[PDB]
Amino acid sequence: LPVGQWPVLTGGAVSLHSAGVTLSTQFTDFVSLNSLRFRFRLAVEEPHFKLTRTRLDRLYGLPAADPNNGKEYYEIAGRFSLISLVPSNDDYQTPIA
Amino acid sequence: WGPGEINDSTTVGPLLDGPYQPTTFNPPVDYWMLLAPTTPGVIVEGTNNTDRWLATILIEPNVQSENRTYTIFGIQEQLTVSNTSQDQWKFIDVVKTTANGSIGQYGPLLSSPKLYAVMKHNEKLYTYEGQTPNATTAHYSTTNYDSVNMTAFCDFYIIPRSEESKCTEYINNGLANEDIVISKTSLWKEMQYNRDITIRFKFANTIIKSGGLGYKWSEISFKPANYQYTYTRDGEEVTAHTTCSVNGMNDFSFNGGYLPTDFVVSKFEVIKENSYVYIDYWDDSQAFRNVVYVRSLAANLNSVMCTGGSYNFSLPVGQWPVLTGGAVSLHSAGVTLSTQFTDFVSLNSLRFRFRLAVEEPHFKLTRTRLDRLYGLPAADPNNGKEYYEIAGRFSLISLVPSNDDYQTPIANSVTVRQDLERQLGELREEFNALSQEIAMSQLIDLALLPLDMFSMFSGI
Amino acid sequence: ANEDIVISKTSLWKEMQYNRDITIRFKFANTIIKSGGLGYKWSEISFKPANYQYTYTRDGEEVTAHTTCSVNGMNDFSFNGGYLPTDFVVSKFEVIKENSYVYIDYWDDSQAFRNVVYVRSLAANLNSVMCTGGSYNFSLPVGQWPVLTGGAVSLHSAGVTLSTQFTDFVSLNSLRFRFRLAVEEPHF
Amino acid sequence: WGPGEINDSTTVGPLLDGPYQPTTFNPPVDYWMLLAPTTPGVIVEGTN
Repeated sequence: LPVGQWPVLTGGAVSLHSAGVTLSTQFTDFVSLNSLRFRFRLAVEEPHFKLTRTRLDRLYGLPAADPNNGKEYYEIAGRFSLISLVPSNDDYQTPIA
Repeated sequence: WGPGEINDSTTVGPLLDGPYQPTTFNPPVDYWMLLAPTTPGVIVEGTNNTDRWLATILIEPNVQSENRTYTIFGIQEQLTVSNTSQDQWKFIDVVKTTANGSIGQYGPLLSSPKLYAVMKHNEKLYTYEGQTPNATTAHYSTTNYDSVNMTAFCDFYIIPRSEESKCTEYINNGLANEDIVISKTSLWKEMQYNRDITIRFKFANTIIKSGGLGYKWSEISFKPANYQYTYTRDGEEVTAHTTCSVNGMNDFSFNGGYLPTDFVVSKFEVIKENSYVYIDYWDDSQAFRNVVYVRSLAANLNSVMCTGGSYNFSLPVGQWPVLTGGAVSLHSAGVTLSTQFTDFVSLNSLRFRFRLAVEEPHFKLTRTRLDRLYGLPAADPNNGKEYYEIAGRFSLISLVPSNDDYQTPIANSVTVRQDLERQLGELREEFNALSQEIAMSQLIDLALLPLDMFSMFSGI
Repeated sequence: ANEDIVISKTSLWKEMQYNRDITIRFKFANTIIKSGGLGYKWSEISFKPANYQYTYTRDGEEVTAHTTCSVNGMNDFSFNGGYLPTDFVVSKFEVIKENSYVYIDYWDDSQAFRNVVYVRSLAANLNSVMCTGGSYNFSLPVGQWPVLTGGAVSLHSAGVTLSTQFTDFVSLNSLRFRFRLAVEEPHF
Repeated sequence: WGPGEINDSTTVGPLLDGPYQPTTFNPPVDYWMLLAPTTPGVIVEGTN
């Protein structure tokens, strides 16, 4: 703040969980992409948000303060299963794209 | 927030000296001795006693050729009396090597304000010669140059060599009814806090000397002293920018004489119960930050014996006196929170009052005429020692603004989890069990009836 | 030590502005403390906290402010035609200068001045009115007295201070109206 | 309301007013002249 003590927007905790998937179409700086769309639901997590020197405590969710939290990224390690069709005039000569 | 306003005057006349009652002196190093000529005649007799027997003699204008009796060194001698003007006074400089040596007349010296300076630099005596405003410092140079003792008959001023320019000037010319809701209401609540505060305070002074020979001292005064210290508040060192002063002190005056060889203390400080020590911390701590709109405060502290030491004084002639004995004591007293307003904001000033009670011994000053002196000195309140330390508790009862639990989503809560649906197996067993009480006739009747989607679920 | 205790439960407050204009006026008074001499040797010349009680129609509302004025912050001077009891000796004379600070204390039973406990904000629109030096004539054991002439001063906002003295459960209520005083010609 | 306890100093003036250098000064009426001599010889001459 231009004067006085600065507030702290501290905390922030959530969890992302899997609830299905479909297909979508992202965009590249130059091209289109056959992109996959993973849709996720949320869950609150114990460590509260606190709004210091100010009138709110006992909040849960994700604030927009620093969602990167210095964490250069977040990761989800899992498996994905695709049953795809491919056009062949016979039982061989299978394409690759 | 931050140290508030403690109004203070300025040191008055730190380098200014004035008339000196006639006493035997010499031009002090880098200090012109201005004169106050009173009557026509020998004004100043500055003798080297070896080769310089100067006798500067005042001469009235309109007289340019006479033979007059001049009292030089106590002897009446017939001297040629003249002027180089009909409006200015001539100062014929009579130089001799004895009490009646060769009367050497020097000049001319025409000064309308009749002011001149005497000094001696680089083993050479500076004597003004010529007519004002162009009195050039001619040089008298004889063995033992800087040994001119001037026996005085007029009043003498001391002016530094650097202020010689001013000397030249003195040589040249002389000296409605509305109220409307702003914000909707808000809930507040009252809470008291407890803080075992430590107090480590070394109080600083502004010892400053006025003119003379270091013997004159303008303002030997304390000041708002700032430090920063670390106090294990709750076992937790909170840092405090510390500011200190005292107000209400008894302002006295010391006077040993009017010459440049006896004390002239412009304003000395003596303490009684007319004063309070005013003190403040500048920490940044939640319970502190709640100082806003306090209900009350209790500075429950232990009394402290505060004693001071002495100052050592710059005396180019002989040593300087010293203080002996004396004490005062401090007691935590009524807290005073002042709220300064800058156009949208309030500067904090938590002026803390400590009452002072003087106590034995007496503050005895060697080589003095005044008896029964009290009060800690501005000379050396710390004796070179360290800050006074006090461990005492403090109560902080205040009306905090704090929304306890409300004004929040009534669904906002850490979500308890689901209930795990009853497993297949016991489900199988229990449905197999229910087969017992089945009637037949009713079963066939029901089985003839056709149900439907709506008639599937609208019975549970 | 390390303990925190709540005293009272829920309670209500609301924010209120007041934009109300009130005239002010001033005279003063000087403590002429002589020394042990004839009178020419002036020990000290200070100000006596000037206390009156004035009463003013505030939009058809006559309210009496008990007024106490004081001055803190100043540059001091001294003058000495000598240090003997017949030529004039001023060991100290305060000369009003730009660094001069003034405290004004209003005492009002008025609901407004009643209302003022926990100030959220407080400002005062205070113009610079032309006040020059007086014409005081001195009192001496022999002969005549000097005379004062000239020296003007204008008024400037130096802030406002609310102050609470918690000696005990008794709450001494002082409000200090701070004033800077810039200097303008004529010369004094 | 009424107590304003800010007087940043207390003012005291002398009455004995310290020593003097020798000058032809008489005791004013109700102003004693105390003679502190530091040299032998004549101290006071009442001249009329």
